Amino acid sequence: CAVELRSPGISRFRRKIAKRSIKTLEHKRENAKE
Repeated sequence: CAVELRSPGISRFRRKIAKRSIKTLEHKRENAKE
């Protein structure tokens, strides 16, 4: 069933997890020579 079309349960939990993975990816891609 629908969960109010928003429900900040897993969304508000997974959004922070993604933020941590993106910052580490940029620090290794942009900071590299090529």
